[PDB]
Amino acid sequence: RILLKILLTILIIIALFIGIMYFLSTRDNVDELRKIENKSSFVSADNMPEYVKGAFISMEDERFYNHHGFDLKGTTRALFSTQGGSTITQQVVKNYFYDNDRSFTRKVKELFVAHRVEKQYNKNEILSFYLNNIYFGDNQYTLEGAANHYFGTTVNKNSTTMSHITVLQSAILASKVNAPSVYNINNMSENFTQRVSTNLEKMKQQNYINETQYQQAMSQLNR
Ligand SMILES: [Mg+2]
Repeated sequence: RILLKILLTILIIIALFIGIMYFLSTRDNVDELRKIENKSSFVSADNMPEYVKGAFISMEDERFYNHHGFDLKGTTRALFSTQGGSTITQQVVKNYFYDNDRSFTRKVKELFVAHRVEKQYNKNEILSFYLNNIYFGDNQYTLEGAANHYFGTTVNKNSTTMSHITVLQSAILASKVNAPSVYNINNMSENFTQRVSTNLEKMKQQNYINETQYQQAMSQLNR
């Protein structure tokens, strides 16, 4: 009975470690996320055109609405298995709280917190937290701030005061979020335009846009 007393002491130390991690993640109070809706330029996802929401979903988390914070498939491909690996929920937790570090223990507590926001918030609210708290360069942390700043367009579908964000622009912004900081929307390199091209194929292949919109976007991309 030697191999069971060691398999046990190990199985418990991990469960003990995992238990502590929970308490560390607690909290980390997800109620805090509502503070994002106070931003001067906050626009909720439900008030954005569908291709805009889809520029981000197809690029970052194509099964966004299906999961409960953790995407197994996307996280296996992501496990250094030759567009991952964090779900939009995980990125929301990372951006709001762990604005600083990226350690293994932070990655485990990040999982606990993510589960908690999925529990507390609906998918639309979570998508709104995401789009309103990511870095798009030039000190822009909101999609609308970004859209205004780079293009002078808006992402509020209801808006009538400002021109509407194009398919290309939605794809530039979505591509920028996890692009290397070197990618500069003010002066796009070939690697950047290649990246958005991919974002566009995905939008088309997932039917957030049709062939026509896509071709028009690609065309605009190449001037
Ligand atoms: Mg994941």
